[PDB]
Amino acid sequence: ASKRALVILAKGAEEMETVIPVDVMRRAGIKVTVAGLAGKDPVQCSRDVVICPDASLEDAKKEGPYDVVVLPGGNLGAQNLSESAAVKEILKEQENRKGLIAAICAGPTALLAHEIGFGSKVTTHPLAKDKMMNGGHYTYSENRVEKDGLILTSRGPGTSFEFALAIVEALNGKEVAAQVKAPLVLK
Amino acid sequence: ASKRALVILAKGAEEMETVIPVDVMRRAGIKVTVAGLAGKDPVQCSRDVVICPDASLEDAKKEGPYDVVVLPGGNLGAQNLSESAAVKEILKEQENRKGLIAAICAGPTALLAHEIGFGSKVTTHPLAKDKMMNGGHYTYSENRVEKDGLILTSRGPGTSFEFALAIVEALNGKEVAAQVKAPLVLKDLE
Repeated sequence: ASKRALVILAKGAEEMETVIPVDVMRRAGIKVTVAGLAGKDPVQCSRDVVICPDASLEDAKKEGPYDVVVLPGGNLGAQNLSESAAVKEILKEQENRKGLIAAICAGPTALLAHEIGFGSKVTTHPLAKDKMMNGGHYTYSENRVEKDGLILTSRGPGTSFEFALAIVEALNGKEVAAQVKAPLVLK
Repeated sequence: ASKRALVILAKGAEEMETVIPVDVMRRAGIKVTVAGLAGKDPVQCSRDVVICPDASLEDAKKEGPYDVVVLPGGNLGAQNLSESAAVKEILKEQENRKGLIAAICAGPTALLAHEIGFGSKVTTHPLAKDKMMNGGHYTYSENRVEKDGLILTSRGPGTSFEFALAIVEALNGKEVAAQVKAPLVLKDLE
């Protein structure tokens, strides 16, 4: 069957960090569900792009399991993910069942907030490093994409293609990632 | 006063080629209007991301002028742009007032369709090259972003950041473009 991705879309999400992985994963044949943290209502992103989610998180939760749960960044987006009990429940479940969790830019700070993946090697945006490392619950990495077991992290809007392709590779293999990447006209 | 950008959003637009330039231009302090070709309703893009436009094109066309008009790609998106008389009028008026026109991926084939900027060095997505240069109305460039006068073109989702930063440099200067670039964590120069 198709692999499945859940992308949790909160108010203030960075729209490039949301759209690049959704689009790239769908190019790979992954069934992606863009789930509104606050319900099915359109979501205002960090630079005011308004994206209409496929479903509420509430509804998407009862439609899994997902091969990957993806947390976009955005200062406000990440704060909102970090404050949600529903997100906590979803990530705890994914981690417990040995499913992939992928977070980009400020997104990984929601992993910290929800006590997810402690002991893992992670990266973040350089501006998020200090918040992420508060408590020494992770080992920090400067890699543009970092994968430590089932915790996959990345640094910024400009690493979003790399992040998304790393997810495709994890789920579908190198050859699929290659087929997807070719037409993207990446450097 | 701030510069203004009109981004014309059609059903089937490539959502990365739409969102990257909107976001990057807004980072630069450009006032960007995402204008829906069909009206004010949300627009389904090529990989099913649904974007709510700020305004209809019919409306935004009345809030001119714009410092840049931006045509995203996407096969179906570019086809809808190519088939619109409203888009033709906008592009004709922009070229006539010596304003920038910026088109990415299959988006430049809309310039061909509307007879815009013939004689320009342009680039497109590799799979759009043949259609763009049928009739010999342009010179082709393999550069990831090309700028020939007021015709600025680029190749694909993977060149969207460079495309958007070129628009920023053309409108707001190299200093602002470098300011906007710094926090993106794009690749270094080496």
